[PDB]
Amino acid sequence: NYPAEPFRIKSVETVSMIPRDERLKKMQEAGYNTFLLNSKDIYIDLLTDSGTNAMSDKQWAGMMMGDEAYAGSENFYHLERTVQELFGFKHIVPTHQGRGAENLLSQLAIKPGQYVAGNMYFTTTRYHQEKNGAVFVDIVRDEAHDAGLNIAFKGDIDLKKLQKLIDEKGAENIAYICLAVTVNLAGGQPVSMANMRAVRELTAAHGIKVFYDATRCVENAYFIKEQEQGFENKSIAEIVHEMFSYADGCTMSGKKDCLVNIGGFLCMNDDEMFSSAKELVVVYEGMPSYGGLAGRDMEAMAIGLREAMQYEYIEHRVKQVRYLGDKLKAAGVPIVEPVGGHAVFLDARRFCEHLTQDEFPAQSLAASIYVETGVRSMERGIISAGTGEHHRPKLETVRLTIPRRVYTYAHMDVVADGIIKLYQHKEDIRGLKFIYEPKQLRAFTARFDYI
Amino acid sequence: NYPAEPFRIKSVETVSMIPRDERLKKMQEAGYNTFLLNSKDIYIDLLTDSGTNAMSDKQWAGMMMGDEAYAGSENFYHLERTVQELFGFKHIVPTHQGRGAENLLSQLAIKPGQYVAGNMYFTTTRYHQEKNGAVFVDIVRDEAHDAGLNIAFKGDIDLKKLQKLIDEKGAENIAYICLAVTVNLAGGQPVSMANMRAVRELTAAHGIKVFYDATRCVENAYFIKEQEQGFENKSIAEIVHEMFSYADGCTMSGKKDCLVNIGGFLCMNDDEMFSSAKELVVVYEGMPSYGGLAGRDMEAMAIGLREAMQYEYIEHRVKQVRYLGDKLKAAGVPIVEPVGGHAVFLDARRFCEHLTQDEFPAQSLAASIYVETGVRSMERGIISAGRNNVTGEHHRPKLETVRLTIPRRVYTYAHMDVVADGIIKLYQHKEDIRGLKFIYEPKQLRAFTARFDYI
Amino acid sequence: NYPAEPFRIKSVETVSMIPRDERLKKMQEAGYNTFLLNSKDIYIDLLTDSGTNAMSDKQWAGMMMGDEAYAGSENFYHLERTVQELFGFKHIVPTHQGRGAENLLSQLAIKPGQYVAGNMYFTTTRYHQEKNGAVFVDIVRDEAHDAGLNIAFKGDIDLKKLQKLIDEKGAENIAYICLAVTVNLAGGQPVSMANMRAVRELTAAHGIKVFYDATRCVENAYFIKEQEQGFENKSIAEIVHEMFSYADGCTMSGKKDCLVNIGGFLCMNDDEMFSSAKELVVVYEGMPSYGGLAGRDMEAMAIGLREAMQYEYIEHRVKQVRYLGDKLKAAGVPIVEPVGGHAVFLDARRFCEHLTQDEFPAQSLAASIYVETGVRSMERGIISAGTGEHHRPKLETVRLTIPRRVYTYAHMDVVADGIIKLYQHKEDIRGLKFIYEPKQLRAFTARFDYI
Amino acid sequence: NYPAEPFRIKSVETVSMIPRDERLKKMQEAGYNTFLLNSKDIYIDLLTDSGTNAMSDKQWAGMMMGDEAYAGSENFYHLERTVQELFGFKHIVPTHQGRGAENLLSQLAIKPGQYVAGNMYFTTTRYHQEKNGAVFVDIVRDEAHDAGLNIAFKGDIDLKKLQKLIDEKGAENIAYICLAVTVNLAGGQPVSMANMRAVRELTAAHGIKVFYDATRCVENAYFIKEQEQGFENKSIAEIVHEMFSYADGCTMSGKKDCLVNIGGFLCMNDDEMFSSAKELVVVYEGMPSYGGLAGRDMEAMAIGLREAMQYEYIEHRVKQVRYLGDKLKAAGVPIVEPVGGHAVFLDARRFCEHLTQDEFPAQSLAASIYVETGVRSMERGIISAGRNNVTGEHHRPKLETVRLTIPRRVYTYAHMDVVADGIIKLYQHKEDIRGLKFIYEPKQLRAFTARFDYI
Ligand SMILES: CC1=C(O)/C(=C\N=C(/Cc2ccccc2)C(=O)O)C(COP(=O)(O)O)=CN1
Ligand SMILES: CC1=C(O)/C(=C\N=C(/Cc2ccccc2)C(=O)O)C(COP(=O)(O)O)=CN1
Ligand SMILES: Cc1ncc(COP(=O)(O)O)c(/C=N/[C@@H](Cc2ccccc2)C(=O)O)c1O
Ligand SMILES: Cc1ncc(COP(=O)(O)O)c(/C=N/[C@@H](Cc2ccccc2)C(=O)O)c1O
Ligand SMILES: [K+]
Ligand SMILES: [K+]
Ligand SMILES: [K+]
Ligand SMILES: [K+]
Repeated sequence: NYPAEPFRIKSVETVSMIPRDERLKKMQEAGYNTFLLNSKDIYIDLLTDSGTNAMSDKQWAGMMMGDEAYAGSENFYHLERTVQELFGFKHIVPTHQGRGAENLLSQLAIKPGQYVAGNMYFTTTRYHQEKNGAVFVDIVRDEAHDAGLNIAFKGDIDLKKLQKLIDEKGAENIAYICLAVTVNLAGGQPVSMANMRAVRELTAAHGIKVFYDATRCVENAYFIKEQEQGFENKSIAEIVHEMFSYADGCTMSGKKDCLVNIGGFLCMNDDEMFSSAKELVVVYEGMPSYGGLAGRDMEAMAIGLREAMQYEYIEHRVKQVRYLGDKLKAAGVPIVEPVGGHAVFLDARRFCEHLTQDEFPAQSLAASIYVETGVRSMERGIISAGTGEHHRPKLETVRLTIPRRVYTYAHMDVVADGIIKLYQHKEDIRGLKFIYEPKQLRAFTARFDYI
Repeated sequence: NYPAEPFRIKSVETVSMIPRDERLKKMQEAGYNTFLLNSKDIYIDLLTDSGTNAMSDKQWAGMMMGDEAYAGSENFYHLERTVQELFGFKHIVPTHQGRGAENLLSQLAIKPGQYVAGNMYFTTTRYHQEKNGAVFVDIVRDEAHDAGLNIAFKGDIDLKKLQKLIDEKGAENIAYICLAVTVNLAGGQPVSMANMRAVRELTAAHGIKVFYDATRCVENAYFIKEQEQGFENKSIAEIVHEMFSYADGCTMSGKKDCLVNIGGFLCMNDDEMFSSAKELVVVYEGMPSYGGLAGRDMEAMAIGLREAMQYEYIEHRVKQVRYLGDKLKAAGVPIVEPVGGHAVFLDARRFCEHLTQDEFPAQSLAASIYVETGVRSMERGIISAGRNNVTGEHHRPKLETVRLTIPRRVYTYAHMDVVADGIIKLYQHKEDIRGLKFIYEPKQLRAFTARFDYI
Repeated sequence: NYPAEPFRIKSVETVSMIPRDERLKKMQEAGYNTFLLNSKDIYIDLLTDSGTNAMSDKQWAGMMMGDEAYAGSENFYHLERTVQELFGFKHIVPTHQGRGAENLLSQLAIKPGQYVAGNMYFTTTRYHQEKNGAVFVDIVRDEAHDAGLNIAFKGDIDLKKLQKLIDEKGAENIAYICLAVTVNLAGGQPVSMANMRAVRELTAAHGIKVFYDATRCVENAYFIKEQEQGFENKSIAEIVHEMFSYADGCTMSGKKDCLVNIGGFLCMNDDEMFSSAKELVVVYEGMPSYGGLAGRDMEAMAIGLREAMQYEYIEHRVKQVRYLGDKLKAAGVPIVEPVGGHAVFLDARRFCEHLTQDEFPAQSLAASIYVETGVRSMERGIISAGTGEHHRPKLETVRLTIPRRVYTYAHMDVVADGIIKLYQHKEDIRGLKFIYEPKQLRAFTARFDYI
Repeated sequence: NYPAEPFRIKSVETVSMIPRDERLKKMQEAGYNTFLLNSKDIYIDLLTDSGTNAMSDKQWAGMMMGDEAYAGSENFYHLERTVQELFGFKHIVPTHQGRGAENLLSQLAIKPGQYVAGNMYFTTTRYHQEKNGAVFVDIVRDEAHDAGLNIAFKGDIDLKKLQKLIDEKGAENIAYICLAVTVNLAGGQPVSMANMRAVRELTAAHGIKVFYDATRCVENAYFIKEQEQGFENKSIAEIVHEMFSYADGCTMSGKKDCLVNIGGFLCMNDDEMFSSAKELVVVYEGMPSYGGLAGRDMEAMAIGLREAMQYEYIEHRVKQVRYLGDKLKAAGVPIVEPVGGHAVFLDARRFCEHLTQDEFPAQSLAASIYVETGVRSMERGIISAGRNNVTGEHHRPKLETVRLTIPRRVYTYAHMDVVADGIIKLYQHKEDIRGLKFIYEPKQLRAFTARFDYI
């Protein structure tokens, strides 16, 4: 059902609990953009699950044993040994976070004319691919773009779409396949092991490389153990190890499923690409022996990755998010289904049907959510999407992203009860109008006002 | 109505979570005594709320700023300034925990042969009083001894009983009145402000001193704000300050409402007694500048005491315990009422009516609770009562209970549901619970080391 | 010679560096009593080596793994296993510090008429002995009371004095022998292994118990390895284990050679006395599973005791103190000889020969030391000693007590150079006059003024 | 004259301290390359002063108060307020370390084909400049290239060389002047305030921007207070603020003079460039609210930067390095002069005159230094210079040196004596030092992974 936290609270973080009238003032000062809210003014911060996790006592013990040597740090040897043991890859290069590893991989495996195809995309990953002269091709199955379609493993790659790309464009013009686990843009949807095995079968026949975006791979591994038949007797670690056996490398953001506040790494099996990675990491991140991370942070990441393999931890992590989604779904609140491993996405298109998409319903829904409850959420609709056009995506959603081991079921009830009350008078949600807008990346800095 | 935690989780503590068949092995290795269980084998440890609290990020920041000087530590000045500000007492002496401060007070304010009267007693406090030649007299009102009587402020002192003591026994023969907030032995029951004022009024008329046992004074202050009329507009800090304005001093166990894992102190307003307190703390605890505590621990206690004054914290603290008690009461599980500020007491006599008290139902109920849920609780019945010194029979108490003591800021409502659901399932087939028989029994304090086996 | 610190600095403590004119004001506000100085106003705090030590990264890692359970804490099992391994005793009871263990032992092994004899005494130890109705008898050899006599192992017990006590008073009237390692009052002087072996031989023949005051036992073990023939091939741990094989138990203040800021314990081999110790620790310290200590503090003490067995640590610890004494002795400054393991004692009797003992030379020397350098020292002459008399001891000294791993050789040079300059114009040191004096323990609270 | 540490040791780091015969084994396993040594096998690690510093108790207290929010973290506001207060710049963007900020600045202020001129260069800074289509021009005064010339402020820019560049190359074709304080490649040599003012005067007349490489700016500020007339009455903070008043921005590696183990930031006054900086930091470092750093690390850097402004700290920092250099110079050991703010450079060409540069004397000297003392140092000569891209021969530099880089607040004078005494003993029989020959050599960056064997 909904198991209790498989841990005790070792230490707590003090938070401000300003009343509604105070929160309304803070939201007005922030231009009705949740990205501009001060952390000190937020009760429950569901903006992202990236780097906001709570570490364990064992991780903080490693923090006291930081070997800050520039080369040969014991923390690096611990992290290297851990990733090689759990992921199975031959070579590891630490980076300060995920997009640092993406910067490395995109410069190492992309020729300025090749194609990169994957199960949807992420902002930072696609930028570095296109920065290095690649053209992105989405080969996820079409069901992944249907927010309400409740089917299992929506992140699976359409093998027919991949076969079409290899035929129409040729394998020589395909840089690599970028398989993401889980698929963040589809709502945190998992990829099945049979899909990873089938993708590896087709790519290996044409000499195409496969690189994983593994930031939420542990959450993906739980869905395999829970819903894919034949993996019920397999541990999380066994599933994680089998997942990466169908890849030539991976980029990892430790800030997610490694249960840390900073850190990432790049993995690969090819010796020659590892040599070029060590030469390139020096100018962007640092030495291959620390890669832009303090020694204590490599230690915390090595310990956190091993803690993520505990079944009871990852079961509670996913089922806490599912509890929030189930409570909203039972009250009639429209959400993306099925609930992903790391967040619940409110479908602002259905939530705010009385508002047009030019009126920023997701942004206005996120602003109202904070004022009524003190809960911060991230707009993931047209504004995040960015001639002189608006650019309209199918998904006008508000993301309630759950940090790991930070909040309780009672905190989820505060989020649910407030959204449910807000939904009961959803007609009151007003539209927004732009005040100041940069280019490139406007979701972070734009300001709005009620219409 | 059961608020969410007024804080986030900064860091977590790893637990093993062994399955039921493994927990049965651990319980058998522990002789069916929860006191002999290893901490590493316990999912939810409700043995005590003493020193088991979770500290805040600000407290751990103070832990990094420990001034470990033997004298004149800045951490002591911060603790001294904090207690003088919040409690109002003139002089402070730190101790390593509560019973260290009780050892000092009992030697400073008791002449051999005098009487000490209080709203019931505690084990360590009464020992140091009687060790120094005092005779304890219970002056709590009779309603406190009714486990099922659900009334407010059961810890209040019966003013007539105190008046009777002053009349039958000379006031010169009364060492002091020991007012405890809350009253742990009655189930964590609070004392009203009107009672503390009346006690201060009566004792001041006869020159009698009043010293508070304030280990859970903050929980007591919340009950005043919630249930005593006239205090709804007053903050927790204002209530705490008014409480101690009716006392000449106090002994504090910081391990409770100061939100720390170690620490205590002794307070008083009398200059002459403070001089003797500084001379006596040297031989038992340490210098008056640290009193058996590391500097970082005085800092954490100074910060934690100020954090306890937050209304939202203490409201959630009390209502989390109340949530556990209400869920048990709604399922028909017999508990001591009303629910105290820090624990829920299962009535093991009614829970295990098919067992006699010679069969240790509370001890057997605690063992089954761990096996079914991984929750450790404390037996508070015949085993804890011990044996009589001369006749060598069982000290048979009216209360055969199992104490579910909640550490502060450590567990969630979901953890309380684990405790409730397991006890409720165990209660639905309570007839299966077997009795226990001694297989090893020490000479004194038997709850800690005794071993048992099923009958 | 004088080896470098066998460790690196992991973290530093910020200290105030007020000028001389500021320090003079602070000293006047403190009534010229170094005990009343604020820690924030002191550059180098040499008041005591008790609880002022710097812990290691491994100890602070254990601090993050505090098992704060009331019973069955893993930290207790670590501490118990460590002491049983290194000391060899069968039973251990943790206490909040040394005088807590002394309170326990004195109530368990003293009948209100028996004698307690030891190599000199300490204030807290002798109080609890006399509190429980014992009469103290000093059986240290007479050479220990000669501050200038530079001989080895001045802390040895005079076997003839012990034989005289057993004959004149009988073994039935002797509670136990209290052997202290090292002897703090004699200047931190060590006890030889042959002495501990000979004492055990004589006491066992008469059924007398031997209990060690082992607060500085590791420093004692180094002197055995350095100066007693036959122990040069033996490690510190082997020497420590052999030392306690000649004792029935011990009281330990972890605040000394366990490299912690709080903590102690009581050891013994007798099962029946251990049962009574567990009953008595409950009313004074706490449960036998934590004994008035947080779980993290038991962990830090278990780790610190194992770190103390490293030869390079304890060699540098002793030789840093010796460096201070050698630099003062080479300049003509009168000190207690030989230099002990934990402190250097300035002989204020020779330092201030132009002042009488009624003028508190040690107290006035300590006050002047702070004003000129910002160094705090402890007066250990007549004032510490306390009819209506003054009570005159042979030793009018000023103790420069060195915390472990806290200061460097450069800090010792600041102490030495300032004392040497002060000694060159020692005639300027003025006498003191009492302003306010309590009874029982007057060194802590008394105030003075210049004459 | 060599002051004592202006602080106490709060906590220590455990070291192994293996004997000489064991260290020889470790050095052979590392192919006689100090870069391949394990940190656990090193007594004194003088490889770099970057990110190896010891933090204070106040910094570790801030580490416990990490606000790990993705946006609007209080730690960012503290860092932003601190840099704006101490440096005077209008806008701040955090980065994970210095070369992250250099990556941003090079893409923001360089159009392809422009010139970048500075007082010598650094490896990472020059790479990002040339990666973005710039041509580097050295405008340091000629005295900086004389290793033995003991003069003050060798890092000053030759104003005539800058005037010549503006004349021969149009000012529109000059991206910016990159003024580094201190100059690491010249041995950590400082830049005078009069030079920074003259550079600002000349560049402002032609509309040219000036950006500082300020990683060791605090050490530079001490040299101004110590050796430049007119600044003896000014505090370190006042000097730092005046230095940056002659710049339009800066790139900072907090891993140096901010007393942290990770962190950096990018500063500027131009509003338009700051808008582009926030857009570019997202794809490389992270949000402008954390920029690739944990919240606790921004807090530690904010606290450490304020601690670096203490005169007594930075005086001891510089004079501890000077103590090592003076002890070597007094024994006849050849070093680069004057001693820089952060390291001492051994002249391995003179130290090992019996060896040719093809025999890697600096690499062989570093290996012997570790075997005799357990001290790791960095080879800074022919091996670090690498090979030419086309012809494939050795890049032969004038400086064949061994760098003894001192982390801040990590070691004592006794540790410096260990370094000096071992090098002095090694110098007394320097003829025994053998040459090295390649047994494994990578394709690029060979100092890190290459292996050697004795000839
Ligand atoms: C699937 C996947 C991710 O979700 C991911 C980061 N997610 C993020 C962080 C983010 C990044 C950009 C704008 C807003 C928020 C999330 O808020 O969801 C990265 C980058 O890793 P990094 O942030 O550690 O560099 C790679 N792949
Ligand atoms: C040999 C020996 C000791 O030296 C010792 C403490 N020394 C102390 C501490 C102290 C105690 C009383 C007055 C002043 C200073 C020292 O400053 O030198 C204790 C008590 O242990 P505790 O302080 O941990 O209770 C037992 N034996
Ligand atoms: C009202 C009151 N006053 C003083 C003290 C002593 O303070 P301290 O010395 O413990 O800090 C306590 C201790 N309460 C704990 C711990 C305990 C104590 C004895 C036996 C078992 C467990 C419990 O109630 O379980 C107390 O409740
Ligand atoms: C003046 C100056 N400006 C910028 C940076 C980059 O900053 P960051 O990215 O390192 O934080 C540095 C790095 N200095 C270190 C570390 C190092 C760097 C390259 C090779 C080996 C070692 C050293 O000098 O040894 C620097 O000195
Ligand atoms: K973070
Ligand atoms: K505790
Ligand atoms: K201390
Ligand atoms: K580092």
